[PDB]
Amino acid sequence: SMSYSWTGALITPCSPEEEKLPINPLSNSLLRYHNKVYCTTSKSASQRAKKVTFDRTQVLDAHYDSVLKDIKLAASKVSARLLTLEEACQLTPPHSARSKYGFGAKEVRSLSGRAVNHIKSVWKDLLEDPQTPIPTTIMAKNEVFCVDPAKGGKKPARLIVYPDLGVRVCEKMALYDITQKLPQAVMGASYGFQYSPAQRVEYLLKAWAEKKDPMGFSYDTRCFDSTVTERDIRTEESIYQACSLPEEARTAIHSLTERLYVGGPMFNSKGQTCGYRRCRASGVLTTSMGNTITCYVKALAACKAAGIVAPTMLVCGDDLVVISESQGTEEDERNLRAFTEAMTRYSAPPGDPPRPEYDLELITSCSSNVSVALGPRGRRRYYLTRDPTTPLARAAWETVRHSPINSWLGNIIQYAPTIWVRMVLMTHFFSILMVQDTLDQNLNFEMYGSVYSVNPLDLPAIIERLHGLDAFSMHTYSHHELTRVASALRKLGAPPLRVWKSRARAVRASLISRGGKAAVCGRYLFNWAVKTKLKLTPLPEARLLDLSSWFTVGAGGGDIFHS
Repeated sequence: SMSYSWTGALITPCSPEEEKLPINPLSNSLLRYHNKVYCTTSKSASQRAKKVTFDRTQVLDAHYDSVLKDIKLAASKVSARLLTLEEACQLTPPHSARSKYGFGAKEVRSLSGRAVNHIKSVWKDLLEDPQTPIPTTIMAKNEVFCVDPAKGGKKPARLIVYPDLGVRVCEKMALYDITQKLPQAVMGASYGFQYSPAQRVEYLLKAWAEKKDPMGFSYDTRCFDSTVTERDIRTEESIYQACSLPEEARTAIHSLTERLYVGGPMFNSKGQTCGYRRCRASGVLTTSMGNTITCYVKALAACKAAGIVAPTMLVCGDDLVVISESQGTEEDERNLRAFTEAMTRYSAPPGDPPRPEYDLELITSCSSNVSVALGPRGRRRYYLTRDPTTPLARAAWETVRHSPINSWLGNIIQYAPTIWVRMVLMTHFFSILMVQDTLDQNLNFEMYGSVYSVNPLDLPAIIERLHGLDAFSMHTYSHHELTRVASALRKLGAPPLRVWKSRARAVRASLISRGGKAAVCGRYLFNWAVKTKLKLTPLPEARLLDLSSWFTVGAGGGDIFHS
């Protein structure tokens, strides 16, 4: 089966698109080489369309069958409930794409009569019709990157396929509670989205330590969503149905599976029939949970097929890391090849072939890696980081083009103890907020593929809660980390770290002169910048702050909102 068919109608924008970073003193302060920073647009949609369109064949075996059986058994211990309409509405992000039926996110969150009455109608149609395909819109994503000639110019736009707002709210009623319980039940600690960055680091360290002679790899499936088959998706439903659920939930879930998840017609922004999908929809509630579960099933089965010795896995959607016992250099190369062939048979062929790695810092999971620095008192402290190129390119763009969802606040929160967040992103954005005079204002941002709302003035307590007090005191970063950062700065025409330190000293002073929470931000976030450091004490506010489920509730990604 072909992942997609196409009518030939173009994929069209619903708004004007800019592809090139605008020259502006605010963004230029961050980096100068603006011609290297681009935004994907609908102009490249066809290019992506060709990539994601291909035939899928799937040959299963005893290893797959056996894993599936264990997983269904594990799922049967789950009891899940329907969400009320009001609950589902409140999880709708303030700027979710509006319904075609005369209402939008604002009306959904405020429970307007038009919105509510429509959603009830959609829910009833789900309950009474399990057959008629639900229409979806296909859009080219606008995301910002830095160019990389060494790997061939510019990425074409990613495609997003999603149904009407009314259907999306119904998805939450049927399946949200499941997203909060199911992944953990069937895969346990391997489910990555439940972890904060610190917890992810801890897990990776544990896995590494549990091997006598550790060897890790990450596995990159070539366009995962497209490799997911109709069978895969119906298998996911049978896993959902293995849970203890009310009858009404069972009905709606089956309808959504047959009418939406397994496939359906795609329309462009102009309403023209664009094509037909027979794979994973990239823009539904179950995209992330489904990918996570289906990836785990195929990966674990492939491990058994290949004879991977004592595998420990970390799965986040299509993102997959396997840590196991090395069997020797050539043996590992052999075993990884066999793993790949099994994954390929299961309909998950690789993009780039996996490589055995014997250094944990070199293992990339969700574009991130574990690194090490020194805390106060001189002890080694492990933390999550990544190449800052893309965060920086996006931070520049977002400085001059204001988006309702900003990437930079997410990066500051996730990567708080990193040297690039601390010296560059923090310095830059606190400056910008003072210039704009909007320090004390809540902002929406994406993180773990879902939406959150945070006041920048609350960052110290948030960072302490998530990362500990040492996030403000770390120094002596690894040579691998230091070189990568410096290279990224040079590549972008950004000031070197020493310049940022001077700039941070001034930002800090301005913050302090404002008193209140702002002075706290100044004293805590920028202690690294002064000659005579303050002695930092734990913030009582951090303790009164409950983020222990902050990442789990994100459900791995999507049209989901939390404060």
